Amino acid sequence: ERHLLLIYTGGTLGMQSKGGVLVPGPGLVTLLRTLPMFHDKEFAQAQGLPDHALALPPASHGPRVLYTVLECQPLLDSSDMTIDDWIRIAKIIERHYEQYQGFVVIHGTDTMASGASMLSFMLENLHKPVILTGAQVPIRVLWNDARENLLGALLVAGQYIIPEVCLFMNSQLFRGNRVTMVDSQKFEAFCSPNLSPLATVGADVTIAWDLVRKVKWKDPLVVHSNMEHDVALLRLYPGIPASLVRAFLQPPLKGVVLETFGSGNGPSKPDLLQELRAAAQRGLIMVNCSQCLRGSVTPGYATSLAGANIVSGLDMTSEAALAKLSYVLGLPELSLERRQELLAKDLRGEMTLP
Amino acid sequence: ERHLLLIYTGGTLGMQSKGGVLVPGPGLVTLLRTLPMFHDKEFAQAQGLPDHALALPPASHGPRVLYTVLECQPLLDSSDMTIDDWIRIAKIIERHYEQYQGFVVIHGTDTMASGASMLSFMLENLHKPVILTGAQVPIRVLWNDARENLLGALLVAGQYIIPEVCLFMNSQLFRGNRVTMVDSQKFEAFCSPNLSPLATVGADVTIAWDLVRKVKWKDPLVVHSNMEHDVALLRLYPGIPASLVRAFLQPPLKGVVLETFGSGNGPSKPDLLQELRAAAQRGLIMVNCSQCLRGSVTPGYATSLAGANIVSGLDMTSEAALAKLSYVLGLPELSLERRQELLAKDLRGEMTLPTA
Amino acid sequence: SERHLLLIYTGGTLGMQSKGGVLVPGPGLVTLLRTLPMFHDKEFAQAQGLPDHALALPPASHGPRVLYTVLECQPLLDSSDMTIDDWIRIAKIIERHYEQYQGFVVIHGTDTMASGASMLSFMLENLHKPVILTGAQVPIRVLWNDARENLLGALLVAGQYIIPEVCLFMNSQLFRGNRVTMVDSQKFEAFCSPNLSPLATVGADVTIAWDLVRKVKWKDPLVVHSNMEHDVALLRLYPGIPASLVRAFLQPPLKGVVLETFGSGNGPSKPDLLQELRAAAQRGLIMVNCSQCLRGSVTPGYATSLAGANIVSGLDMTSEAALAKLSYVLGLPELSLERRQELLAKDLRGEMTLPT
Amino acid sequence: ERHLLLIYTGGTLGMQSKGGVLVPGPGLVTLLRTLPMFHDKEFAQAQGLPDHALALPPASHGPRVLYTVLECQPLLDSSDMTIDDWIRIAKIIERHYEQYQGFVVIHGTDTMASGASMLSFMLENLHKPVILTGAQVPIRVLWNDARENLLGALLVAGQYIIPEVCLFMNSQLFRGNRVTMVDSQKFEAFCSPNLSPLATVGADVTIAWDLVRKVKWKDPLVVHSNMEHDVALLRLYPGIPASLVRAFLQPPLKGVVLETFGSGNGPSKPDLLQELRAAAQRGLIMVNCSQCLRGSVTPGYATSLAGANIVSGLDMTSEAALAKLSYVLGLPELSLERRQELLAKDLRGEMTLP
Ligand SMILES: NC(=O)C[C@H](N)C(=O)O
Ligand SMILES: NC(=O)C[C@H](N)C(=O)O
Ligand SMILES: NC(=O)C[C@H](N)C(=O)O
Ligand SMILES: NC(=O)C[C@H](N)C(=O)O
Repeated sequence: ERHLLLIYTGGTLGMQSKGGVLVPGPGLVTLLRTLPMFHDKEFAQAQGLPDHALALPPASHGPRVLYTVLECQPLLDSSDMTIDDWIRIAKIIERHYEQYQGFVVIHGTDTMASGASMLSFMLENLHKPVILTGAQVPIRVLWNDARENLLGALLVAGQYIIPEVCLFMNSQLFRGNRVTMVDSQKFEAFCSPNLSPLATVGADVTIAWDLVRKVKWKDPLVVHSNMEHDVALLRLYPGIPASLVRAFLQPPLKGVVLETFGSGNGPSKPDLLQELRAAAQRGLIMVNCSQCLRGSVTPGYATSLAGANIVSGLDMTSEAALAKLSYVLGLPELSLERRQELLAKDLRGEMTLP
Repeated sequence: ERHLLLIYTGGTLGMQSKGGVLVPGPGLVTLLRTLPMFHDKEFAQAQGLPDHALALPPASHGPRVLYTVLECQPLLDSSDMTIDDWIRIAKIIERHYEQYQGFVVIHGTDTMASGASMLSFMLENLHKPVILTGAQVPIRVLWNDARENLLGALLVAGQYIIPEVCLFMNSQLFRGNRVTMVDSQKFEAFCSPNLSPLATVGADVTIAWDLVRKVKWKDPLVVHSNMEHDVALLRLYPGIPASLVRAFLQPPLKGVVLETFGSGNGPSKPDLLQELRAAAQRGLIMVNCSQCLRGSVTPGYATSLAGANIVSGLDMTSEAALAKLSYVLGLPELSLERRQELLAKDLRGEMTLPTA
Repeated sequence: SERHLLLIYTGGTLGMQSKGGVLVPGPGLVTLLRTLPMFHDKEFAQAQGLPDHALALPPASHGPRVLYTVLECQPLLDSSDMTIDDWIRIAKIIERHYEQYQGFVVIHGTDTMASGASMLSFMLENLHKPVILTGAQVPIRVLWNDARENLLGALLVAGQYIIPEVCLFMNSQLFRGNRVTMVDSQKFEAFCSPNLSPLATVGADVTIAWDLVRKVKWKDPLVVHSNMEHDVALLRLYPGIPASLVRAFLQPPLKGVVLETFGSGNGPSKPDLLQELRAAAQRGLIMVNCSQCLRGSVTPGYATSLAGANIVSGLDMTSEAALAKLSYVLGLPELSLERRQELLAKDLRGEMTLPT
Repeated sequence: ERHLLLIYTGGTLGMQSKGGVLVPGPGLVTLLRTLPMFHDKEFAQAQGLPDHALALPPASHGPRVLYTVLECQPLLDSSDMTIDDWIRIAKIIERHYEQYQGFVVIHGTDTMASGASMLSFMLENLHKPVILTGAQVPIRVLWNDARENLLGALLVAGQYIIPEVCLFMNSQLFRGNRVTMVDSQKFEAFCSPNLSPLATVGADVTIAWDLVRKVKWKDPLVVHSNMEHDVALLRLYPGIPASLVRAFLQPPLKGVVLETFGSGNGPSKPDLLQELRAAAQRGLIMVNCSQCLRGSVTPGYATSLAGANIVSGLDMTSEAALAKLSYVLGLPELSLERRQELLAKDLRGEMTLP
């Protein structure tokens, strides 16, 4: 047997109608009991299992998967989620780390990529799978993507030792800190633009073991609650005025991700550059990410954004750059130089160096 | 014969190295003369053509294509381009509209999509092709995408009557107000996420005539120099504080595109909503666009951003929403309600209205 | 407001079981489906005291309630053992019960699914109701599968929409049956419609391409063609293929052949090979030229293009469709060879796009 | 400096109109001289180079590339090409192997994949790049894919040590024995369904060095002219009769690739199986390949084709299986069992083992 904790945070996967809009819906365990694909009643009574614990039917070979549903309260649309919510989740995983062989987190799609990236950083030396999943259509609606997304997540966590925060949707397993949402209606909602999926499910299950990270058995799990809140994201647009940037970068901001044009460029007008420079003197750290979905930030142009306190984000997603910025700035007693060096390193598989 | 104007604004297609970085490079016409694929010397002398005018070799069928190079000054990296630059370009097209059968604009990739969208709006009732093109690698570098991108743009403008601001790159013609940049290194740099290409070039040329807009022969070209400058784009991120939004939306801002999560949603925390409401009372107009590349903004959630002075952008790119916002706000003597109604309408093929 | 469907279970991996360490066809489908809430609403069934043969889907978002009856063919087959006769039997089942039901779903193996869809497309002349083929890469009895959602989707499409075509539903896509081919032997996205958009897509909502879906011909009755010519074949060219091997392949009693050719529709121009094609034509054989390429059309243009006596271009047809069309046309009674060739060159069921 | 041989065999890249159809067109070197992108006149006179030898302009970094055009005669539409033509090409490469650092072969698209795969096998222990290229539109037609396809091939051969028979088209370098033609009109005409490209050209050049084969500097080049001609390809279709298969497999055929359904299956009707068995007793070797573009042949069904003298082709393209069959059967003095063992091995990067 293998034992999993299913953490239900909210999201469309479990929503219900009310006032003609979808809102978070409680009572997930109650529903799941009634579904044979999610709970084997015969086996449960045959082992007289507890009322909190469900049991997946069997695969021919390999371990039986059991899981316990922890329903957060209140449940949230992922658009209302913040760093504090993700810290709460990490702490749940920390509290119960020893009792369970893996974790599945049901989450809304709207900020799924931010959440996956954040947990990726907070959960240092992670040894077990943490699989985020969600859906475009609620599980209570007959034609949905929820059933197979939830089952796949449970089967991955239950059967494979992939020590990473992942996202499972639409028969693909992605590295969590590598994904971003590309489609607001279709079931293929997420893309991992700069890295293959860690796994694919079809007639058989193909895992890219060459990419999956190695379990560091010696080192214990260190959960970082010390994530810096005063970080932001700022997207450049043509003609963006210096005075607006000045305002954006005022104290108490400590870090910012600048989403720039193309290979990592912005306007070279001096008043703008002066503000970035002024912000650096105040001790602000800036990460340069491209607005483009695919490719890497690279120097080469007179418009390339480089300089004091600007670290290139290379091929990072913006969700990952923001989380990494939150993580690095939250570490105690480091110099600015050191912090910049940590930002330029691949810390959780989120960044490919040249 | 068909006559085109080639407007060279800058961009990597024509850049040179200096101090180990790429910068804008002048002297394009001088280079193009020396390249047989871009200038047929034999034919030029046989017709004793002017020194400013180049001539493509014969294509398979149809008319011979001649073109004139207008090299803007100063040439720009597209990251330094603004509304005023795009207005200058529209005015060049206006000045010479009657002398030429079509236009090609060489432009940097960095803000290409913004430029295409802006010109799309400024050039009301356009009857001729305006094809933007660019490259990831300069034409002076041997291994490049510049040669074939420039040639294709000239051949499309020269041979087909597509009355739209388009982007031609990597054997695809896209509707200008429908594109966005998706790859910062690869030659397939742009995507039209919510509309097929207008055309594809291969062994033969396939055009989607069912999508191409109709020439309005009766109506004259109206160029809009009256584009509102005080518009911005603001991307939401989780936990974005109300105080930062307050600062962003201070006067003199008149319009903003909010890039929101998923199907068009944001945080429902009251202090944030309060600021959007306060901005509306100051008369600000807000367009809701999705951060997602593909799909549409749609209501359905308690977190859907809708309300006073918020217009849904449906499936618009953010580049298009920003340009449309600049256009609509620049029109004289309209009420806020009228302006909102215009934003919710498909004005240049940039927006698809939902089905029933 | 109820709609009634017939679910015809022919075999295929969707319903297979292990035996001797290999998958083989598994009976007892209705017994399984009863126990699954997503496939049978027990509460509603007792509330209407329904028959034991008839299952009932839960309520979908809108529209009619869907009821269906399972007909389990015997013997059940791996689709690799299926032939024209099996597909004729299926067509006849649909004929027998045509009046009692509003639509049809056929569970079928993937191995020859495309051939089966194309064949039924031709046999069912003037079809007025949906016939949706579906299958799976993993059996429904195996926990982690594509079977559950593929079967449900097929039932919901047939049950809710009037698409009068033989279709294939897999992996949230509805394809025109005579337009598909199998591209992936392991992944759930197993089929592609290379030269036509899907007829429909399922997501948060259902998008149908009504401007492609064929029109119901309510005047004309259903005519089922049992008269399908069995002596037809498919022959794939490979470089250096010798004339003597082709001679042997095309011996009587063969009446028709699909030649899968290179590129835009080309083959070796060596005379001994051309002589055999010509000899076959004199014996009265008909030949259809299809490209080995997945995407594109057969077109003339090269000295190696295969054209001539009794060779009809297949344009953009799949080879599964060309073979079925060849079987259909050759089975029609009392037509000249010239007439038969004219019919092959026409789009008879939406399988072929004519040039302009 | 680096020196390349450009072998022009024919194909649309160099065709001309005549009688309203395209046919092979001579005089390539004459055309190339007049194009600055393909020949630097200033530099040539500055080094008073020979009349047979062209010189590319300077690329960004590295060596200057010079090349010599060898125009085969007669030139061919690739639909007329056979094993003998490919042997002639291999022999050209063998004759001049020491004088040149790499090779480019201009070839028609129609049988490009068969040609690439054949040369891949004939050129044992190859140490230098051999890059096939072609086009959908002739180079003499103004709007074409020929110019950039030919240049890219020269630049790859000229600048990188990739010791494989490759195909360069549309800014992608593919392993030759891994490609097949998927589009008869579009410039993206070829696909490598079961293997990433070896390289991609964009703003910079990305090579997948983890996939590129290693130069075997100890071992000399062995060219195999001994390629078995009596091999064929047979595609199954539903209901294919046993009597037609009987006829197909008659002597003197020595080997066949059976293109089967799905994961590698065919009809189980006994009269058909009997003929495969009869062919095996005559000593015929059979390779099972899938008709599907993507995936692998695998057992699992009662309809799986396995047995006496049937070797699984796993994820091989059919072009590659046919060439491998031609190669293995041409080797002198091996037992049937040995031959089968060689077929089941990855000999040139054409097959992925489980
Ligand atoms: N499909 C979803 O989950 C969207 C939802 N608004 C959420 O993120 O909570
Ligand atoms: N590829 C390019 O053109 C990038 C350049 N920085 C520009 O936009 O001008
Ligand atoms: N997945 C499948 O259905 C393949 C099976 N051999 C069949 O065609 O019946
Ligand atoms: N485009 C091409 O090269 C096709 C031509 N028929 C050939 O194979 O020679």
